[PDB]
Amino acid sequence: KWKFNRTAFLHQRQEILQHVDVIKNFSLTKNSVRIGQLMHYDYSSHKYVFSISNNFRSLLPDVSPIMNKHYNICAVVGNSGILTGSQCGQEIDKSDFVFRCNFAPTEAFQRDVGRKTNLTTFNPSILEKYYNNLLTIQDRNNFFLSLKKLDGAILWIPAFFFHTSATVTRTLVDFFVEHRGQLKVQLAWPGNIMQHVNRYWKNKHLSPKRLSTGILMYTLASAICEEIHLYGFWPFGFDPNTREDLPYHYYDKKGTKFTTKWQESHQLPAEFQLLYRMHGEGLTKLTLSHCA
Amino acid sequence: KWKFNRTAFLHQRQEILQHVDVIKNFSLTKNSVRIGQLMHYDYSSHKYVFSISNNFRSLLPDVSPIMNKHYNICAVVGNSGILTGSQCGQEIDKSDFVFRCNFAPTEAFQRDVGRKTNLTTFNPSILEKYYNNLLTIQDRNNFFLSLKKLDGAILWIPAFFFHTSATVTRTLVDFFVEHRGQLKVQLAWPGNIMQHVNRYWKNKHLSPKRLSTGILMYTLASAICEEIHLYGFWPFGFDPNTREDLPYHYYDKKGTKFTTKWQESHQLPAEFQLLYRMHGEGLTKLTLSHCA
Ligand SMILES: *[C@@H]1O[C@H](CO)[C@@H](O[C@@H]2O[C@H](CO)[C@@H](O[C@@H]3O[C@H](CO)[C@@H](O)[C@H](O)[C@@H]3O)[C@H](O)[C@H]2NC(C)=O)[C@H](O)[C@H]1NC(C)=O
Ligand SMILES: *[C@@H]1O[C@H](CO[C@@H]2O[C@@H](C)[C@@H](O)[C@@H](O)[C@@H]2O)[C@@H](O[C@@H]2O[C@H](CO)[C@@H](O)[C@H](O)[C@H]2NC(C)=O)[C@H](O)[C@H]1NC(C)=O
Ligand SMILES: CC(=O)Nc1cccc([C@@H](OP(=O)(O)OC[C@H]2O[C@@H](n3ccc(N)nc3=O)[C@H](O)[C@@H]2O)P(=O)(O)O)c1
Ligand SMILES: CC(=O)Nc1cccc([C@@H](OP(=O)(O)OC[C@H]2O[C@@H](n3ccc(N)nc3=O)[C@H](O)[C@@H]2O)P(=O)(O)O)c1
Ligand SMILES: *[C@@H]1O[C@H](CO)[C@@H](O[C@@H]2O[C@H](CO)[C@@H](O)[C@H](O)[C@H]2NC(C)=O)[C@H](O)[C@H]1NC(C)=O
Ligand SMILES: *[C@@H]1O[C@H](CO)[C@@H](O[C@@H]2O[C@H](CO)[C@@H](O)[C@H](O)[C@H]2NC(C)=O)[C@H](O)[C@H]1NC(C)=O
Ligand SMILES: *[C@@H]1O[C@H](CO)[C@@H](O[C@@H]2O[C@H](CO)[C@@H](O)[C@H](O)[C@H]2NC(C)=O)[C@H](O)[C@H]1NC(C)=O
Ligand SMILES: *[C@@H]1O[C@H](CO)[C@@H](O[C@@H]2O[C@H](CO)[C@@H](O)[C@H](O)[C@H]2NC(C)=O)[C@H](O)[C@H]1NC(C)=O
Ligand SMILES: *[C@@H]1O[C@H](CO)[C@@H](O)[C@H](O)[C@H]1NC(C)=O
Ligand SMILES: *[C@@H]1O[C@H](CO)[C@@H](O)[C@H](O)[C@H]1NC(C)=O
Repeated sequence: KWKFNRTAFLHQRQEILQHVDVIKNFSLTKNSVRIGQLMHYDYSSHKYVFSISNNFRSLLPDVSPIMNKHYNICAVVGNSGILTGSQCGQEIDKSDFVFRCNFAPTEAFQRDVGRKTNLTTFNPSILEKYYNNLLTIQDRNNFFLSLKKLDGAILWIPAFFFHTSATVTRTLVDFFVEHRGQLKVQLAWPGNIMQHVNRYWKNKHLSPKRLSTGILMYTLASAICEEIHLYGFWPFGFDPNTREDLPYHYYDKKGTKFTTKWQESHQLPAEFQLLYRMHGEGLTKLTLSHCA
Repeated sequence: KWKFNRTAFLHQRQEILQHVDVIKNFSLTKNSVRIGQLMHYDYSSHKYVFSISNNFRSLLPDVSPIMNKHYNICAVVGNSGILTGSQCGQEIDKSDFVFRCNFAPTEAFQRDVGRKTNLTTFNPSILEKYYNNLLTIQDRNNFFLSLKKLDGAILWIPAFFFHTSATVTRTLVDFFVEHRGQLKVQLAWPGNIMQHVNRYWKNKHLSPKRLSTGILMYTLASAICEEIHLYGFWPFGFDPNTREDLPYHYYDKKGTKFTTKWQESHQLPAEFQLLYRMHGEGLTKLTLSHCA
């Protein structure tokens, strides 16, 4: 049914590149920050600051981790409940490169979402919510194991979007410095990039207070992928094909009720409408049904 | 009326020294920890750990700051509301060396508590209560100025008593590293010393889960002071003479003062009884009334 239009996608890549230097915005590098430099937060009041320490700078890459990288078929996997029972795991894992959002689980869900991960995003407040601020030996060990499972994947850590990241970023930084060289995980640390990313999408008549992680991933992916297939983008409470109730997230327990006010800060429906148009124009393949 | 018994005090000093190496226990030093060493907490479950970083080690003194120090008259100033209207400021400031507790304010209270400070203690959670975790420029500036007012005094920071210190300690460390050489404050960082300090006081029929900061100060002071005068030790909500309501702290008097189970922390009444016996034996002078 769906047919890729390579030319139109590459024109979209060029248009994104005119508004966002993706290669650079992908991560701060050692030489782009000074020790003692005060960072601000893209989505918090300007009064919030974070001072760049020696240790933080030592975790930055020397060069963009996506410089001169090229992947043919990319999967960007959002977190919609539409993936549950899709059996898309195998097809996602055939991709050259898979992006995942917010350290999403794969273990109990591989048949549907895959086990391949080449990048996953990581808001530092994950440490507070799921790893008890790395306070105990067992917390530390659980986090270490989760990192080890990523192998050489990129962990894309946006520490300068929300001021609530500030204290937990120091804990994260200390852990990584303490374990330097023990893990193959490639760290990436984007800076204040949402002002640049928002410019491309304002032109496409999309102006939320906040763009979603999913669409941020598409934006990055545009620069390094030749063809992008989207999974788990479907911000609605029902299945499009069956009409049955659907959870918001694929990892939600069965029967969990789609939450209306979960997504009041986002404009996922407007994002989705725009991706859906893009699907129709052959720019990207939006998957909304079970895979083969 | 009160008369110092030098002989009995010297016998107390010698006894304390046989159970606690005060000079060593006063502070961890650079060479007494390794980078990557896991610290445990004296008053928390053993599962809680804190990994010693490069930066933390860099804030440790090379040698115990009290090594070979000897002061004649020391004042140890607890934080009781009994100091309010005592006019003990001048008498406290005549001491050769003054110890204060938990970074207690002196500016608005000098007539009663003095302006002299040679050491003050600092639970790191002070940053969370009074300096908003150093999240803004104004918070950072306030904390800096409070530090600058200490001049070359010792800031005695027990980061390894309560696991709840862990995350704020990283904030504190980052601030001090960031501002290295800008302040004259001498940092001291005691480690796991409460097991040793408790041994002397167990023999004196005092066995709380936790000895108070005030009595810990007495213990330290015994090694470096010829004579110790106590002020602001009075763990009761009432004036000793009138029985009228008294604030728990001299600085936290007027205002909608949240009243909780602050008493359940410490066995302060038993400490106070013991200090009161000691006063009677001429070991130390416990002041419970106006100075002028
Ligand atoms: C994210 O990417 C944006 C661009 O999409 C980065 O901003 C751009 O940074 C470049 C430097 O790499 C600026 O180039 C400069 O052009 C000016 C003319 O205005 C010239 O005077 C300079 O010599 C330099 O060549 C460019 O102005 C700037 N664009 C915008 C819109 O600000 C931004 O730094 C990236 N941020 C991160 C954190 O990677
Ligand atoms: C990069 O991928 C293109 C597209 O591949 C097809 O679509 C993918 C999503 C996936 O389903 C692939 O298995 C498909 O082949 C490749 O172009 C195709 O090459 C094949 C095999 O050599 C050829 O027979 C097809 O007709 C081509 N299809 C299209 C639509 O052009 C391309 O070769 C890939 N390049 C590299 C170096 O990996
Ligand atoms: C309370 C709260 O966390 N809200 C909230 C609301 C919407 C999205 C998100 C985060 O995204 P996640 O739910 O982890 O989902 C990953 C991505 O998947 C997409 N998504 C998710 C669920 C869904 N039913 N349909 C979708 O399209 C969307 O593009 C989203 O960014 P964010 O974006 O980091 O902020 C968080
Ligand atoms: C929830 C909480 O913090 N509780 C709590 C309860 C009692 C004391 C303290 C702390 O002491 P502060 O109140 O800062 O006072 C400093 C010292 O002064 C003494 N003190 C204080 C008030 C008072 N009314 N009588 C006293 O004898 C006591 O020896 C105490 O250790 P800590 O001890 O760091 O733990 C804290
Ligand atoms: C791929 O997409 C491009 C761009 O949207 C298509 O090229 C356009 O074709 C229409 C035909 O109505 C013309 O009006 C435009 O002027 C063309 N624009 C450009 C920039 O070329 C192209 O037809 C699409 N390809 C397929 C195979 O459907
Ligand atoms: C993308 O990530 C996956 C891991 O999820 C990488 O695939 C693994 O590659 C190693 C080393 O060759 C194999 O031994 C594993 O069996 C592969 N795992 C899976 C799940 O397929 C893959 O190489 C990465 N791709 C990149 C960086 O292009
Ligand atoms: C506090 O002082 C005590 C001595 O009063 C030290 O305890 C000694 O520690 C060593 C090894 O670290 C043991 O082999 C000795 O047997 C210990 N003596 C006693 C009486 O237990 C203690 O190390 C000091 N701690 C700190 C952090 O300074
Ligand atoms: C104890 O601390 C006080 C400061 O609180 C020291 O006294 C200051 O000494 C300086 C420099 O000699 C004078 O200019 C100040 O006027 C003094 N201030 C006050 C308030 O007295 C004192 O020297 C310290 N004592 C010891 C023994 O270290
Ligand atoms: C000093 O204290 C000792 C020890 O308890 C005692 O023998 C001596 O009489 C005391 N001196 C006085 C009260 O002057
Ligand atoms: C200790 O202080 C007292 C009280 O002022 C004083 O008389 C005595 O000489 C002092 N001892 C010294 C300085 O050695």
